[PDB]
Amino acid sequence: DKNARVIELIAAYRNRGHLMADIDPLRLDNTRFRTLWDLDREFKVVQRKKLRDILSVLRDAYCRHVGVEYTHILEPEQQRWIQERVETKHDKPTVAEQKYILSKLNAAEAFETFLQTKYVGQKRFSLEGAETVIPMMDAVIDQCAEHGLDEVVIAMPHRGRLNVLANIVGKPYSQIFSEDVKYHLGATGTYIQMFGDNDIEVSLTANPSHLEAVDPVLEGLVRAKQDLLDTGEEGSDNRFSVVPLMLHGDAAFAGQGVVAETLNLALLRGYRTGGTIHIVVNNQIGFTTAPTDSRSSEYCTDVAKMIGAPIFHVNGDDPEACAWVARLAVDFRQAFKKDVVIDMLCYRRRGHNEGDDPSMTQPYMYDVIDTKRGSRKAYTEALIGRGDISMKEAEDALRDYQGQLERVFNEVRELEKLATAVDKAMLQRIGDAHLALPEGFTVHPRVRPVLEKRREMAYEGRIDWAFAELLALGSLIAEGKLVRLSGQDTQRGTFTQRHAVIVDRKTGEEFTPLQLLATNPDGTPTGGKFLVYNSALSEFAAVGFEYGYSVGNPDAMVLWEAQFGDFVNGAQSIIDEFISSGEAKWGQLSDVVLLLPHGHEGQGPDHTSGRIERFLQLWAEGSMTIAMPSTPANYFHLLRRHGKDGIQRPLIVFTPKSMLRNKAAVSDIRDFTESKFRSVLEEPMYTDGEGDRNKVTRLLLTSGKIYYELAARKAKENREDVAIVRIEQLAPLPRRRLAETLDRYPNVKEKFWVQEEPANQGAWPSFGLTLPEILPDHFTGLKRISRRAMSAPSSGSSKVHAVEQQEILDTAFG
Amino acid sequence: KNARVIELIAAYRNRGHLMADIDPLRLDNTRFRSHPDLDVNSHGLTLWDLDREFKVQRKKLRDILSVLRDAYCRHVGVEYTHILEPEQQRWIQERVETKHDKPTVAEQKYILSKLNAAEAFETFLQTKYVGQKRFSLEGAETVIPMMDAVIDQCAEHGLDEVVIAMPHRGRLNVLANIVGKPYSQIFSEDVKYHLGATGTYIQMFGDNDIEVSLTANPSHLEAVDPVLEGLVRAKQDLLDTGEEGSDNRFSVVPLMLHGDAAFAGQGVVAETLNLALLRGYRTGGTIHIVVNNQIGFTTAPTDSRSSEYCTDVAKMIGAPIFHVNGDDPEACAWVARLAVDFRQAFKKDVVIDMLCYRRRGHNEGDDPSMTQPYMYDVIDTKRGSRKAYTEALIGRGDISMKEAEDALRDYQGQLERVFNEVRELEKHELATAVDKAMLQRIGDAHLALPEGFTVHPRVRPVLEKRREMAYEGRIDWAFAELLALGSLIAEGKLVRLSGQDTQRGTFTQRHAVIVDRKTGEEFTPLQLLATNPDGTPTGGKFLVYNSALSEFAAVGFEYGYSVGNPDAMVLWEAQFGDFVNGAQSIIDEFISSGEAKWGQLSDVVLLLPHGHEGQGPDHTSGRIERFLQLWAEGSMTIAMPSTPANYFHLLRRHGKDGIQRPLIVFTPKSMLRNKAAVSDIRDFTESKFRSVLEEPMYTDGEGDRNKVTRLLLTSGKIYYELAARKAKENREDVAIVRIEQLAPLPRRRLAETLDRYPNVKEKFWVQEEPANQGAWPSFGLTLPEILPDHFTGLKRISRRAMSAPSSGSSKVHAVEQQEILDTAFG
Ligand SMILES: Cc1ncc(C[n+]2csc(CCOP(=O)(O)OP(=O)(O)O)c2C)c(N)n1
Ligand SMILES: Cc1ncc(C[n+]2csc(CCOP(=O)(O)OP(=O)(O)O)c2C)c(N)n1
Ligand SMILES: [Ca+2]
Ligand SMILES: [Ca+2]
Ligand SMILES: [Mg+2]
Ligand SMILES: [Mg+2]
Repeated sequence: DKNARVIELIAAYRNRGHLMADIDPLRLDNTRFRTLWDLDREFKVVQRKKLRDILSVLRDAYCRHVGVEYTHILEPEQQRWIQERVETKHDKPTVAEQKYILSKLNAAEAFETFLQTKYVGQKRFSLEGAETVIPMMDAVIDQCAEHGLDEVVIAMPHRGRLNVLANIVGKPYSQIFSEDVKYHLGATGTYIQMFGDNDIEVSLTANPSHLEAVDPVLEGLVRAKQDLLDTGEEGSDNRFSVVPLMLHGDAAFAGQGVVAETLNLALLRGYRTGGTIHIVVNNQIGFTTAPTDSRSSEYCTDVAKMIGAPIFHVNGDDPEACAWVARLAVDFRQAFKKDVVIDMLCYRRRGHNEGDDPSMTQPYMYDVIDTKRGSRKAYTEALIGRGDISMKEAEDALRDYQGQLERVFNEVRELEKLATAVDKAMLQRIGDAHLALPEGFTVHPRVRPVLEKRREMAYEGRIDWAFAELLALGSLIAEGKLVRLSGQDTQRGTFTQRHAVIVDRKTGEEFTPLQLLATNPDGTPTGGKFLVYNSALSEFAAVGFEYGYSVGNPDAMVLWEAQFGDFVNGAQSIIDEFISSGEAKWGQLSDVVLLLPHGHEGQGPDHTSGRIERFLQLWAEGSMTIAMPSTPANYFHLLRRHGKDGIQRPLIVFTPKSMLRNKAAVSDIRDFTESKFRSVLEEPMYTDGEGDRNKVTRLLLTSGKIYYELAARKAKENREDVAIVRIEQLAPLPRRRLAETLDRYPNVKEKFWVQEEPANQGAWPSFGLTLPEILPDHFTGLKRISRRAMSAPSSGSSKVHAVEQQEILDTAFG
Repeated sequence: KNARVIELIAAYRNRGHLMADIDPLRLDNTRFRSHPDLDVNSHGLTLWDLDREFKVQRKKLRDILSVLRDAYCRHVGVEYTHILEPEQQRWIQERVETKHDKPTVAEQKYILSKLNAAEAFETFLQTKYVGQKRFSLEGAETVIPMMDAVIDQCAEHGLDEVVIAMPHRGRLNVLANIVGKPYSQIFSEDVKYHLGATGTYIQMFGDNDIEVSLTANPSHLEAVDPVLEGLVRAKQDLLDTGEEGSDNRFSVVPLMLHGDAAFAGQGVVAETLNLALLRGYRTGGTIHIVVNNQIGFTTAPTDSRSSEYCTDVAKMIGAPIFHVNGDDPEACAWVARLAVDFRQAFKKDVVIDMLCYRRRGHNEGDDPSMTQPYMYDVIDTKRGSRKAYTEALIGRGDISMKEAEDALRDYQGQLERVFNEVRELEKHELATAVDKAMLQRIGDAHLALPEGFTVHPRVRPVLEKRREMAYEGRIDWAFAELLALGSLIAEGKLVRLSGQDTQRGTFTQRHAVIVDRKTGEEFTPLQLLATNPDGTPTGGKFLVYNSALSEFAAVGFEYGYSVGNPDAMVLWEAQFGDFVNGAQSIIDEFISSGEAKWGQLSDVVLLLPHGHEGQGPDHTSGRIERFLQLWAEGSMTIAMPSTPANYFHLLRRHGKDGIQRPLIVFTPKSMLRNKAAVSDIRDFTESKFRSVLEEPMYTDGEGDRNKVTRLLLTSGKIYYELAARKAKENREDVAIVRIEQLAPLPRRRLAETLDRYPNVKEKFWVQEEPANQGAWPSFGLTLPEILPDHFTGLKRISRRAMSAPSSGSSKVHAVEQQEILDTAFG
C-alpha cells in the first residue's frame, strides 16, 4: 500500500505541483504554500531509488521556481518528452553562462535607467521589474540559432520595445535615438551567437496600440517567409526555420478574443507556422486592474490549453530558470511543431504612465514593490551568495553596468505601365487544365459540367465571373506568381461557383486544376504556385493573417474572401489599424486583396452589404484601390493589374452573388485578349453598337449589378434619351476618365447617382460630397436615386426589398 | 500490482473520453484500435488479477474496470481532471462512477415523445415550405429532449428563468417544442429566425413552472454570446439573485447554443468564457450546448480547429466537458440534468458537446457529397434519431410492438397537428435640473468616509475639492458626471458603469471607488445616495466595475444588460474611443440596428474619449464619422458636449426621458482639466440640456451679435482654443457656435440661433479631425440640404484627409492645430 501512495504522490506533483511552485517574485498570496522512516527506504520507479531522492527530484522539477503544466497534453509522447527533461538532474550553468546572463541583465537595466533619466514621458514603456525578459528572449533566439534556423520574427506590445531593439535585434543607439512612432515601427537585425558559431536573422514587426491585434499578422508574415524558404507545410522540409516569437501582457492575453482565434490557427494546414514561442510578461497587473477583474482562470495563459500547449510559469527573479525554460521551449517547438507558452511572473516597478501613483488603486502590491531590489542587483548578490563569482568579478559586473550606462548617454550625446491582356492560347490552357484530371480521378457528377463548360468558355466565349477570376489567377501562376487564396468555404465557393479544388467522389483526394499552370508546356516550373484553403470560422485572425502574409511576401498575390461582405466587420481592427493605415503610419506596405460579396437581393441585413461607405470613408491620398466591377473581363483585368502593377497597396473588391449566374453578365474572348481594366464603362450600344449619344438628356451614374436592371428597363421601353454610365473603380475616383466620358453626351440636362444601398450607405455619402467638388462643371446639381436612409444595410423582408428595388427603377425612368 | 491499478483508474478518468463511442457516424475507424493507456496488459496486469480484490473500499479489478468503462467509454466522453478544484472533480467522479438505475418506461416514452415532436416539426418545415434546408435540425433532433431536460432540471431546482441564445439551425423547432410558442404565432404572415420570444415551461412529471425566453440575434455567429450574459445578469440583479443579490441562487440561467466550427473559431467565445467568474459579469454559470454535426458548411473539422474537440476553449475556465452521442437521447438527457446540478453546486459553466450530423446540404444550392463524399455516403445509410431510438427500446424489451406502433401514431398525430393548425391559420389569414441641496449631498458623500477608513494622500484633495465644487461652483467634467449619476440613484435609478480602469478613471479623474491605503477595502461615495436622509432606501444602486481587457464581450454585455433591465442607466466606457472598433460587430449588429430589425430596444450609453492632442492615431479618435454614418431615423443620440453642466443634463435626460435608444458620447481627455471648461451651480439647478451653444459674451455678457460677419460652427474642445484666439485679437466680427447634439441634428435650435446673427457673410464648419473624418462628411452633405437658407455655401476648416485618425508625431499635430486656428481667423 506504501508503493501505491508513492505512485499517487508522483502523479500529484506532475499534475498539480505548479500550484505550490514559488513563481511569484512578490509572494503576494501567502495562502499559496499553506512516514519519515519510509524516506530512506528504496522504491521501484525499472529503477531503485530512495523516497527522499524521488521527492527531491519532484520538488526541484515542479515546486521550485518553475511551474510546469503539461498533463493536459493528449499526446503521450509529448508528456513523456517534457517529463524526461524536467525530472532529470541538470548540470548547473557554467560560470561563463552565468556571467553572460548577468551582462544581459546589466545592458537591459542600464538601458532602462537611461530611458527614464534622459527623456520625459517614458514611464509607460518601462521594463523595470521585468528586465529578465531580455536574457529570456536572448536564450530563445540563441537556441533557435543552435538548431540552425533562418529567422526569428518578433511581435510585441510597447513595454520594453526599445530595449528589445537594442539588446535583442541589436539595433545601434544612433538608429534607435534619431528624430512615439518608434514604438510601432518594424526592424531587422542579425543575432550572432556568443558561445557558438551560428547566426540568425531577427526581425520585429510593426503594430498599433491595439493589444494582441498583431498576433495573426505575425503568423501570416512568418508563414509567407516559411513558404519563400520552401520550409514547413508547403515546403520540402519540416524544419519551419522561421520562428514566431510572440510577446504579451497578462491582462491582454486573457481578455482579447484574437488570442484564441490565433491559437486556433496553430495546427491548420493553411495557417500553421510550426509552433509559436509565446512569452507573457506577467506583471500581475493591467494598468490599475487586478488579475481577479481581468480573468476567470488561475493563470493568464489558460487559453493556451485549447491547443494542448505546454505552459511554463517561471519566477522573473530567477534569470537562470528563465533562460533554461526558454531553451526547453525552443526544443519542444522543434520536436513537435506546436506552440509553447512561457508565463514570466514579474512586477511593474513604476506606475502605468506619468499620471499614475499606483498605490492609489493597488496599495498592497506597491508597498511590496517598494521593498524589492532589481533582478540585476538580486542575481549579482545571489551569484556572490552562492560563490559562483569572486568579489573582483562582482565589482567588474557592477563596473560593466556603469560602462553600459555611460555608453548609451555618450552615444546619444554624440548623435545629438504594364499590359494585362493575355493571348487566346493562355485562356485555352486554363480551360484545358479543368479537364486534365489525374489518372483514375472520379469527378462528382455535378462538378463535371462546370469543368466542361470552362473548356467551352475558354474557346468559345460567354465567360462568366467565376471562370474570369480563375483565368486571372491562372495566368499569374503561369507567369511565375505565387497566388494565395483563402476564406470560408473558398475552395468550392460560397455560391458553388469556384471549384478551385475538386474532390474525388470515391477517395476524397483533392485536385487543383490551376496548379497545372505552375508547369510550362515543356515541363519546366514557372516559379508560380496556387495555394488555396478553406479558412477557420474567423474574420479577425484570418484577415490579419492574409495582411501579414502580403507583408511577409510582397511578390505574392494574396486574396482573402468573406463568406458575405457583411461579416468583414468582425475584422474591423485589422481593416482600421493595418490595411487602411499601415503605409501612412509605419511605411509598411501591403498588397492584400479583400473579396467582399455584396448586393441587395432580399436576403436580409446580414447578407446584403460589405459596407462600401465605410471603406470609402477610410480611403485617403491613394492608400487603397476600391472597386465594384460589373463585368467578368473587367474583374479579370482588375486582378491582373493589381498582381502586375508593382503598387504595394490593398485592393477592396465588392464581388457579386446572383450576378455570378446573370446571363447578361458574361464577357467575350476579345475583352480578355485585346482590352484592359476600364475604371468607367459606357453601354456597349455607344462604344460598339449603333446607339446615338446626342439623343441623351438624362444621365444615370451607377456601379455594380443594378446596371443590368437599368439596361433591361431602358431596352424594354426603348429610352434613347437615357444613358447609363458605370463607375467600376470607386477609389481613387477616375476623375480624368469620368470627365472625358460625360463630355461625349452634350445634350444631358440632368444627372443622377443611382444605387441599391440606403442614402446613408453605398458610394453616395462620399460621391455626393466629392463629385461636385472634384468636377464642378460636370456634377453641380447631381441628384441621388437610392433606398431611404436606414439604421441597417437593408430590410429583413424580401417583399419590402422587391418593392424598394422597383421604386428605384421607376424613379430612374420617371 | 496495486500501483498499476491506480494508474489504470487515472488513465480512464483522464483519457477514457478518447475511446468513448461518441460519434454516431463512427467516421474515424482508428479510434477504437491503439489505446494502451486503458489496456490491462499495457499496465502490467493479467486476467488472473481481474478476480483479485484491490483497495480503491475493497473491490475486484473486474468491477473497477466495468465501472470505469461504463462511466468513461460508452456514449459519454467525460473531461474533468483539468479542473483545479478537488471538490469539483470528486463531485463529478461520484455521480459518473455510480451504477445509475435505468430510466422508467414513463421517462423513456417522454424522451421518445420529445423526439417525435422534433422530427414531426422538421418534416413539416421541409415539406410545407421552400428554402428551409439551411435551418434543418435533421440529424440533431436529440438537442430538443436535451434542452427539455436542462429546463425541467432548472424548474426542479425552483429557478425563475432560462434565457436561450442560439444560431438559426432548429430555431423554430425550439420556439415550438421548448419555448412552447403556438404554431399560429410561429407561422403567421425570414426575420422570425432572429426575433426574441418569451414563454412558460410547465413540468410534465413535476409541479414547478419556469419562464423560458429566447433572445434576438444577427446572422453573425456567436456575437450574441456576451449579450445573453449581460441580459441574464441584468435579470439576476432585478430578482435580487446572484452576485449583487442577497440569495446566491443565480436563479436566471443562460442556456447558450452553438455550432462546432463557430465555437472553435470565434474569439468572442473565449472573451465571454473569460467573464464567467468576474464579480462584474458572472451569471452563476452558463449551460453550453454545442450542436456538433462535425462540419461547418463545406469545411471539415481538421480545417476549422487545431484541437481534438471543438469545446477545448472551455478548458480555459476549468469547465467540465461532456461529449455525448446524439444517437443516445437517454445519455443526452442524463448529461443535461447533471450539467444543471453542477452549475447549481459550483456556479460555474458546463459544456455539452452533442455529437450528431447534418442530414442535408448546408442550403438549397448544396449537394454536400461534392465536398464531403465519405461523410455523406455514411449519413445516407443512417435512419433518424426517433426511429433508431424506437428500435433500441424494442430490442432492450423496454417497450412492446403495440407501444412502438402507438409512438409512431404519436409521431403521425404531432405531424398532422402542425399541418392542420397552420392550414386553419392560412385560411383565416421632463426637467433634468436638481436642487442645490442635491449637489451638496453628492459633495458631502465624498467626505462621508466609513469609520477607520484611510484615504490615499493623492485622493483626499479630489474628495475635498468635490465638496467645495458642490457648494461654491466651478464644477469640472468628472464631478458633473458623478453629480448626474448620483442624482439618478437618489431618485431610485439603478446605475451600472463599467469599462477599462473605470473605477479610478483612465485620466485619474473619476474616483468612483476609492481604496483604503492600509487594507485595500473599497468605498463607493455615490452608494450613500441609495439611502434617503430618513434612512429609507431610494430603490437606487450604483454598480461600478473595472472590466476585463475586452471590447467585443464588454460592449456586448452592456448592450445585453440595458435590454435585460430597460429601467437601468447602463454606461460602458472605452479607455480611448480608438479601441471601440474591437466591438464593431456589436455596434453594427445590435446597438445601431437592433430596434429597426427586431423591435429590440436598448438604452445603452457608450463613453468614448476623443480629441486631437498629439498622442497618435490610436489615442485621438472615437470615429465620430462612423457613428454618424450608422445613424438613421432617430435610431441613436450622438453627442459631443463641451461643458460639464451640458454633459450632466445630457446623462439625466437620457436616464429620465423614457426613450429606449442608445446614447453615444464623445468625452474629453485634456479638457477634463481645462480651467475654462467648468460650470456654475445655476447651470445644474436652473438649466437643461442645450443642443446648440452660443458664446457666454452674447447670452450673459456685453457682446454684440450684429458686428458678427463670420460664423464658425464647431463641436467639442476646439471651441476653447477658438474662443481664446478671438479674445486675444478682440475679433467682434467672428462668433463661435457649438453643436452639442450631432444626431439627430437640432434643426430648429440651429436655425433660431443663426437667425440671431443677421450680418453673417460667411459660415465655416471647424473641426480638428481630418476632412474625411469627424462630423464634416455628414454635416457637409446634410446642413445645406436640411437648412438651405442658412448653410448654402458652407465651407470646411479641418485637417487634410488622412488614411489614419491623425499623425504619429506630436510636432506635426501642433503645426496642424495652429494651421486650423490661423485659417479660422485669416
Ligand atoms: C485592444 C486594446 N484595448 C485597450 C487598450 C488600452 N490599454 C493600454 S495598456 C492596458 C492594460 C494592459 O495590461 P497588460 O496586458 O497586463 O500589459 P502591461 O501594461 O501590464 O504590460 C490597456 C487596457 C489597448 N491598448 N488595446
Ligand atoms: C461571424 C460569422 N462568420 C461567418 C458566417 C457565415 N456562416 C454561416 S453558417 C457557417 C458555417 C457554420 O458552421 P457551424 O458553426 O459548425 O454550424 P452549422 O451550420 O454546422 O450548425 C458560416 C461560416 C456567419 N454567419 N458569421
Ligand atoms: Ca499590387
Ligand atoms: Ca433613455
Ligand atoms: Mg500586466
Ligand atoms: Mg457544424
